[PDB]
Amino acid sequence: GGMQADKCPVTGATATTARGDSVEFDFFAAPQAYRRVAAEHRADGAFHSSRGDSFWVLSTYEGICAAFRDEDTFSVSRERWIPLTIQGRTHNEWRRRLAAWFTPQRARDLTPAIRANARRRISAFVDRGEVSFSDEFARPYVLENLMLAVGWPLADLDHLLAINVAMIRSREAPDPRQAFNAETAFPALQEYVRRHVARRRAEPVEGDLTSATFDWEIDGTPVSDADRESLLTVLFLAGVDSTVNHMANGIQHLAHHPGDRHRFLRDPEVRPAAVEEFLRVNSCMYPGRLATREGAGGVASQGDTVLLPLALANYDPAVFPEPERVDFDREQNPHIAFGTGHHQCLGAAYARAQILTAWEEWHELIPDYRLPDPTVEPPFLRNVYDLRIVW
Ligand code: HEC
Repeated sequence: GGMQADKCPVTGATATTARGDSVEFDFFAAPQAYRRVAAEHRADGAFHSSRGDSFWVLSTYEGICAAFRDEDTFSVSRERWIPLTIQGRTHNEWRRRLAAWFTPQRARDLTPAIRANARRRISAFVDRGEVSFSDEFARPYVLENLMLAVGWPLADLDHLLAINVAMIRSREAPDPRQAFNAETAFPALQEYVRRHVARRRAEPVEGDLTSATFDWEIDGTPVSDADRESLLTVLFLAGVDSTVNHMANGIQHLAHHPGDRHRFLRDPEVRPAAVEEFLRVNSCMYPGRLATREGAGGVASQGDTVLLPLALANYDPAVFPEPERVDFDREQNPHIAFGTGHHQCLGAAYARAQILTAWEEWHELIPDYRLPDPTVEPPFLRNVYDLRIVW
């Protein structure tokens, strides 16, 4: 019968296959769970989940970066979302058209507005001594900033906020008093986007992103309404929650760790580096890719789904020594909280400006604050949560 199946017949070379059984791993898990499962099961840079359709999970910084940077091997095809699912020359064309609206210089141009927004909002609840940080401050703050950058009329903020919240709460028990719910939130967004395209088509506006797309060409022809609506939908879906939840996880840490709060308070020059360290620490996205050939990443088969969890890349101890430590003075922080390769976040400079500015204005008006029940170990904030801060 068989012997030494470990060894290639005839030549006898030892198989270099990744060493592990599949696990029944749920991709909808928290970063701490990704890291625990990875620690127990990763073999040669990956582990495999048999759950559902099944998928590979890469587990090293080097491997995850390499996959992000090799679109031919790790495809973004899924279903058409501009620009997330576009590749190659056409994707670069979309990014070229979009670039001017999201440059570092434009983020700086918008920072006085962002700052006025934060200061206005925080000043309005400083007398209360408490706030639900994300529901009442961070989410409408971030959405207001997004609407300013993309050109959605600010009179529509309450509407778009209600859609956003209905999406976040889509797995909660239904609330029959709500005008938007799990089933209607996305169609409501699509209808809003269609109305917005019609508004700007009837009356184009200088410096308005939607109005500019009417003159855009891609692949040598005018942009279609379908692609225009897709793009606007993606900007809404992409441009709020990750920023909000990075803001909330960072402020929750400072509320619980007086030494780090005092550093942030007394040392303005460290604040940009602190934002980058929190971006590393609180990363939780797991972008997926489709393996286009056998042996992708050395483990995947053609047609396999491969996840690239930032919670693993940004905690790789070969790159980030003592990775669980929040260290504002961390000497080497090449984190990929915004991804890497061609699809690297369009909004990274804007998100950085929003987070830093909000925390700056927060500490000007609320220098000292805490969590209300300090007998609870503060959880990682994601999905539906309520971050109460008191002062
Ligand atoms: C101003 C809008 C905007 C904001 C704000 C924003 N994003 Fe993005 N992000 C995008 C868009 C649009 C893309 C898709 C880019 C592409 O596919 O070429 C993207 C892509 C990404 C990707 C790459 C996904 C992949 O499949 O490769 C990551 C990671 C990411 N964003 C993380 C973040 C994080 C973390 C934050 C907040 C700290 C954030 N983004 C804030 C618009 C935004």
